[PDB]
Amino acid sequence: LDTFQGYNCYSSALGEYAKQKNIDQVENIILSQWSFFFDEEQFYKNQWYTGAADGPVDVVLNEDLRNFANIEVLEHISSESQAIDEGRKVLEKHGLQIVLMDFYYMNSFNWKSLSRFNVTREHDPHFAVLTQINENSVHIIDPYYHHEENMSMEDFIKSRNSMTKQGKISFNSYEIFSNGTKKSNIKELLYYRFNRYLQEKMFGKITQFGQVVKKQLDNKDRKWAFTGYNCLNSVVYQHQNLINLQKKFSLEMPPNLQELLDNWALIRKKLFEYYSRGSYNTEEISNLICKVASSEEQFAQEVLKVL
Ligand SMILES: *C(=O)c1ccc(O)cc1
Repeated sequence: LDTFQGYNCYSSALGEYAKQKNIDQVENIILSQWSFFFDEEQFYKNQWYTGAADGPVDVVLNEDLRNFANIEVLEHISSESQAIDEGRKVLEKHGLQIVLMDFYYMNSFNWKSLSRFNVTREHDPHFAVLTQINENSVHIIDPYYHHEENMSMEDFIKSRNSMTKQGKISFNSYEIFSNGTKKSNIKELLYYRFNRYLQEKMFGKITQFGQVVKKQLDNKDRKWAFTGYNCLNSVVYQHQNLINLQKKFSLEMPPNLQELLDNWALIRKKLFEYYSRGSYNTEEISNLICKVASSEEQFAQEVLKVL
């Protein structure tokens, strides 16, 4: 499909809703995001431990949407008995419902395409955009993976009432709401993000990620490398969104933005290879991560200087 990518599952869902219904401000606020996190506790619990944002809900993006656009993303919780009639009302009023779903039931990505035939099924929260309720099925978009599908009513209800690795889903839905949308200018969105990235030392979390990778040389369980590969797609997507913003709005950027994107892509390639090819190159991967930390810090300072 030609869906809004955003930079993560949550932002893809909000942006796809905003794109379809030409809701102002949402897309530009998502596409200007500049963030990195690292959670060492999540690393050792096999949760999505790095990349743009903790999840599944990007609470930082919710704050940016409130503060810049006066846009609230309201969490709704429902029950098995009420959830579908709630959906019918939402589809009549708004045409789309953003729902939290256990990815275990979504087909979305084909790992056999990348020669990974033994991908373990995992109970992991994800987002879908519900477009249609039938008597025994629903139609959903996964905008993050540019995928749409018909799901059985049984599988849809199961997926929305699942205990996952990152919490209990109870028919959670997300409403984009405003009392009165506020306008922002593209340089204002970027200055705020790049200053916050430096003030909160987000480049430091890249270095922390690097330091933990160095310490996995004897870890027989390489799942962390696969999890890391998936988590860092959000960073590649932010780099691509900033290049796109630069072209669209004729912005002055530091000259090494595509180089940095290429650096993150190589880290992702090396983690995927480490996961599956049995190599002993934790030090090589750690070194690349610790280098990109330094380049990203200098990049953020250069954005503030030249923008
Ligand atoms: C997004 O929420 C998401 C969740 C899980 C996988 O595997 C991929 C994407």
